[PDB]
Amino acid sequence: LVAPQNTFLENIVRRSNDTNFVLGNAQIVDWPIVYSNDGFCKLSGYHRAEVMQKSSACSFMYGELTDKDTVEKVRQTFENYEMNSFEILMYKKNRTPVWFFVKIAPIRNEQDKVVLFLCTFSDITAFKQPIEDDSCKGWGKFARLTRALTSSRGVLQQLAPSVQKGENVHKHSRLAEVLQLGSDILPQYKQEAPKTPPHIILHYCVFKTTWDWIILILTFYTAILVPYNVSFKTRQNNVAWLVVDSIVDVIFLVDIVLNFHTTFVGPAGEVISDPKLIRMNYLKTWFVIDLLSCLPYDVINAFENVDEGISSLFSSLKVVRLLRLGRVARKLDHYIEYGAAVLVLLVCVFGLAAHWMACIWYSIGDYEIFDEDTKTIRNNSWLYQLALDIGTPYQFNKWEGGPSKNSVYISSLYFTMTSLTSVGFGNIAPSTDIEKIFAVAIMMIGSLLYATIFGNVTTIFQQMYANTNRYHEMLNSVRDFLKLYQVPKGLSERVMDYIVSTWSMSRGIDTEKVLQICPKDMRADICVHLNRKVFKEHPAFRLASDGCLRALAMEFQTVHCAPGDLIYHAGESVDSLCFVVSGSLEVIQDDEVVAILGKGDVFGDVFWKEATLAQSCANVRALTYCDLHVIKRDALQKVLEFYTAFSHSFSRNLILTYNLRKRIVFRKISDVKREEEERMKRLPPDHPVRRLFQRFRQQKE
Amino acid sequence: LVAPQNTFLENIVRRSNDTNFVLGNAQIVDWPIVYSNDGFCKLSGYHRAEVMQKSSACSFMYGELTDKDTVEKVRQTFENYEMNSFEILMYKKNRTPVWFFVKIAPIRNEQDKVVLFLCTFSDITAFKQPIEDDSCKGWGKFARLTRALTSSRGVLQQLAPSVQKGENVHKHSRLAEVLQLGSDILPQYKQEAPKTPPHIILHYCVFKTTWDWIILILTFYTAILVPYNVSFKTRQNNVAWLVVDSIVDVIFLVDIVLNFHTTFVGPAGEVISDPKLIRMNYLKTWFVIDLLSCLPYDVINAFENVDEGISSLFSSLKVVRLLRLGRVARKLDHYIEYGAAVLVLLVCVFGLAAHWMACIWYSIGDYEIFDEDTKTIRNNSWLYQLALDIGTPYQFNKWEGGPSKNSVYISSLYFTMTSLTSVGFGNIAPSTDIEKIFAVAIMMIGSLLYATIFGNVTTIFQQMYANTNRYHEMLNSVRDFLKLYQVPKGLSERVMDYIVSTWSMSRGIDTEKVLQICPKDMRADICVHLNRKVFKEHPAFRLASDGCLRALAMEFQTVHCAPGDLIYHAGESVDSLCFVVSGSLEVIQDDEVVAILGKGDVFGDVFWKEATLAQSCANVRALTYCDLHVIKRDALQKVLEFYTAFSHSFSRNLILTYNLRKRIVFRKISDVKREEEERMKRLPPDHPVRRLFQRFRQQKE
Repeated sequence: LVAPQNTFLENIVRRSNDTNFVLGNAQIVDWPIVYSNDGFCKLSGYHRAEVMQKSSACSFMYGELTDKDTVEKVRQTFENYEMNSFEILMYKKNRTPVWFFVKIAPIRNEQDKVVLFLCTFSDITAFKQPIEDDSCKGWGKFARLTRALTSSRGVLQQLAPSVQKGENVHKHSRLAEVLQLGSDILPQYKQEAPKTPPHIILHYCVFKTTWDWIILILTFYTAILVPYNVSFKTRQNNVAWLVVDSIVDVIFLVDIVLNFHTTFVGPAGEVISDPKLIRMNYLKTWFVIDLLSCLPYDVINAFENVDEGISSLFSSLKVVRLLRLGRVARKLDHYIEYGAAVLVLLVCVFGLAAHWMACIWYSIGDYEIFDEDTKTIRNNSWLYQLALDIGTPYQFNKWEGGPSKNSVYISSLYFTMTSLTSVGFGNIAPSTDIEKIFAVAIMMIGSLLYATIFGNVTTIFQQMYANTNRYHEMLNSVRDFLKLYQVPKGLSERVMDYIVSTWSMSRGIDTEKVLQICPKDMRADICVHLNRKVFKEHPAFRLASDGCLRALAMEFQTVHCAPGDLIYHAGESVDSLCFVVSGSLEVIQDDEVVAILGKGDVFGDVFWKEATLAQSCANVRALTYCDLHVIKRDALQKVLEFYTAFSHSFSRNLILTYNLRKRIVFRKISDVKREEEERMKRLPPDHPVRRLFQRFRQQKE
Repeated sequence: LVAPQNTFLENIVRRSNDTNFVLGNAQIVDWPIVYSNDGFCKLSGYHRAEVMQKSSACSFMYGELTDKDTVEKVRQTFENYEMNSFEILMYKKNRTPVWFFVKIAPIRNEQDKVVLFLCTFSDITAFKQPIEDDSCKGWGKFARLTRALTSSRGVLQQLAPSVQKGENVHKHSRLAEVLQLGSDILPQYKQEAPKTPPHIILHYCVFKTTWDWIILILTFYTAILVPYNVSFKTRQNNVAWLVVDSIVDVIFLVDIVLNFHTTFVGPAGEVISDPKLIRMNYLKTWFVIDLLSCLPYDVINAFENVDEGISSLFSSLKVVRLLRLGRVARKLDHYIEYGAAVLVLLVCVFGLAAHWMACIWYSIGDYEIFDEDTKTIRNNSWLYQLALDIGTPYQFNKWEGGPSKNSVYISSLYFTMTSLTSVGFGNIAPSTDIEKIFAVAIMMIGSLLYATIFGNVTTIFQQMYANTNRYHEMLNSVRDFLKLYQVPKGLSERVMDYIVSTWSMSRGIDTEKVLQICPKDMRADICVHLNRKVFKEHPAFRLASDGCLRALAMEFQTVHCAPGDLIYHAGESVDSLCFVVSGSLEVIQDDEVVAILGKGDVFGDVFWKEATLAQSCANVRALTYCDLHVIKRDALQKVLEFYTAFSHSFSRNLILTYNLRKRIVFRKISDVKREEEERMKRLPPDHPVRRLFQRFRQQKE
């Protein structure tokens, strides 16, 4: 976990080595000071807050003895961007003059430009011509001046009292640290990556990734071949296996050496790349184990024809080559997390265990069958029962070969395989004490490993089907509720269809939760992108600043309306401007069509001007699958009143397509025709309606 | 579950035994009264509220007959801290004089000091010289005085009327209870631990813990050896087993005895340590069972050579030694909770059941094989089939020994093992009716136990992988959302990287939930520790009291910002002071660097002075992995206005590094150079811009 980060301050403070620095801007008139340091504030007496936003020429610290020639030099060097180091008397808060040495070194940028200046400071007050302005005593002023040069008097020039005429080297010693700032100028105020130290290969590189698989394949091959070779009485009539063994040893030794020069993930951190402790970590962790596993003890003895005693006993222990599984033990944490890879690992270890146990079974049978000097055939042993069953039984003149190795290995593997899988055909079965003990052990191991496999498979299935079961349960609950509360089909069908359709599109994701997971800036940018369709299109938003745009994108809400669904029923309070972005809607007023809205149109009421709620005067109905972007009145009013400059143009530029509060008046053709027909066929006691007419006239007046 | 608690009040009220006491302070002038009692208030007529904060010399209760000599005695004893008991006439609310006896006994402290006084009270009005001030009648006053001495007239001195001249012992009887207060003075007002009663060993001690494992090992050994010994016709040719059996019996009897003197966890409480019922609990729970299991019935009969009839029948029942599993039945609740220990327990019980069933199988075979007086060999039995298969078949001259016990036991164990593991090689198989019935039983038991093992393994795997599956599901949901809503890669990469990185560091812990779980004081202290980095460092907080410090630590929030993430975009409302504690940030104004912030710097606006919101005038961008401590404006204003004294120094001491509301003005070198170049190359109808200039001048005026 590493990101491209600007390492300006860290590198500069590490490389300063008990010095002081002030950063200045390079592209502004008079070069305002952009940063100061604790050492600078301590030496000058000026606080960082009161020294910020000051000219980098340090004119704020000038006085009587400052030289116009020095002013010219600093100005010309600043305007020329050249490395230089001056010494000029400077003035602190109390105006008391003290000698001073300076050095200026601007730093470039990755885009081939100069952005930041850097002026360093040094004190030579105790090692220059003594100058005083107003002090109680000359020696007192000298002591005061000397008390400020602790950095110079320290280990930087601690050998000065022990020697004489050291001024010829004190300046060089002081400037040596300052000249190192070019090393910290290498990032050049840019997103410099964490470059690795030389002769170290990152462990997430392509080469390392493709090497790990080869090392795993080779360790698998050696784990398979070692017990077979050690137990099945195989001969060395085939030389090429020795050559392949030698190449295997070479590859493993090369990997062992390469494990020194490779970064590793630190348990107490994230990434460690320090060669002074990487090698120590590897050596203390696994180097001894891998080296002892990676040496062919018998190879040298066989090549040199050593004595058949202690040397042969040492050589015969090549079973120790099996512990090469340290590589797999290391690697298994890379892919142990996957649900579906643990099953493959378990199947592979099942097969490997089957091979090992079959090899042990042959070893037991071969140790058992003969009776050594007793010359008894021991017809009890399975290795004789199989020789009788399969054909070519034993005979003597020396004893015959009986079964061949090719069939013997397959038979042993079949027996171990049936024992592990717990099928148990039993045509080959243990018969003596040692075989029976081994049988008890093998049944126990097989039962446990089978339990592990079954557990893993059940976990995979359950974690696969949990989500579908949850969805089905929710649907069943909704159906049961709707059946219980006697809701008719005309609404039940719509509810079930809406639930099914919304699940089909939204899948198992919650937009609110996804938004809340991310931080604030990510939330802002995601919302701005989601409402880009309205923002870029509608002309009323073309004069929006970043802050108001984000504050509006936070509140804008997207609503999907299916055809047939009403949005604003007649008489409902209207409190939300809504921009149509897709599909089309219509407005119905007194069971008639009075306007039709399409893409890029907004309908509602002018909230910031009306400042009151009104009843909706017409119904709005969906026609096609539309997308709406509604915004509540309160949030819009708050944002608009916060951004007065934005409002002064928003009010002028936003014109509503249809205003819901206002309603139109009109007459019907059928109504006027009926009125004319009635008039074609055309009160003294009408006191109540006379009073009604008088009241209506008074109200209209 | 016991904690170090001060048992002052509980012990003193238990030991008072129907008396009264008033606690007084020992390190304050005039010794204000720190606590009173119901008995004291009832007898004196003064309420606790109106008697608190009064001199411990009881001068508030003095009157005419109080003696200056008694005042001198009480003062000198109080200043000398000495045990003493006086009697002096005291005055109640109605001023009526009544005789009184007092005793003062200060109590020390664990730090070798005196902190609390203790003055006891007693009434001797009815047993002293009668004194009256103003009463209706002498006998009436006598009755009134006698009516107040019920505590003395009770069982404390109930034998006084039955005897004469009892005043010589009444004082001793009254003082005996008061003198016991030294026992309650033992805690000395300190965190006294709940010391155990003598001759009782706590059951969570090291000795008990290390003894439990030994008793479990020995019960396992006896459970393994008992059925083998009882069934396999083993002989006593090896004496040492009898000695080991004797030592086993001694150890178990010692454990049985030791179970009397050991505290046990009470089901209806937490810890019970009362010896008068601990022994009863053990006896009613398991003592009879353990004692009957822990006696070698046959040992005494064998040693004494008892008759081979009823005594031998009694002795032959040593199978009853098997019920020693009561210890494991008790103990299994200690380690039943662990998920990974139930598997080991199940494997052990599997092995033990296998051994038991193999022993039963041998018993059945040996009972079956021979036909008793019929002399029939019964070639059907497995114990003859095995003797034919393995070699050395039976022969007669008496009948031959056939197979040896060493092979017979292994064969029986192998048969039971295959039956239980459900492998079923079948080279040894039941052949008669009894064997077939036992086979049906053994298959059923094996199937059920195998089911239990598989269930346990599946539960372990699922509970191991649930968390990883949940994390993967959440990541997949976020990826699916981002794919659905067409967000570009430039934002998708950042979102996915943020989620992965935040999970990597935070693991599966929610800071808000962890905070909410704990109580209020723990929450406050945890928050104070979490913000210690700012609190101890920033000088503006060096004058903070406990209440304001906690009220600020409750609202301070920690924010981790990755490099490249913006915090305050230009034009956004600024409402939060934020202290930088690690890394470094920069402020960008008009695409330029104007200030740089490091460790121990704060940027925002002076809320308590401005009392209004302002638009941010510059962008702030992260450079390195930084930690921010932001605080909202409302909470800070509320706390500051609550703590006026704290505010009067906070405003003076807090100086902002960069003020976002304030914005600096400047010119660019390129801009001024271009302006000069344009000027080097250098209106009557300009009425609109003349009007613009006039309006600008009017606005500036």
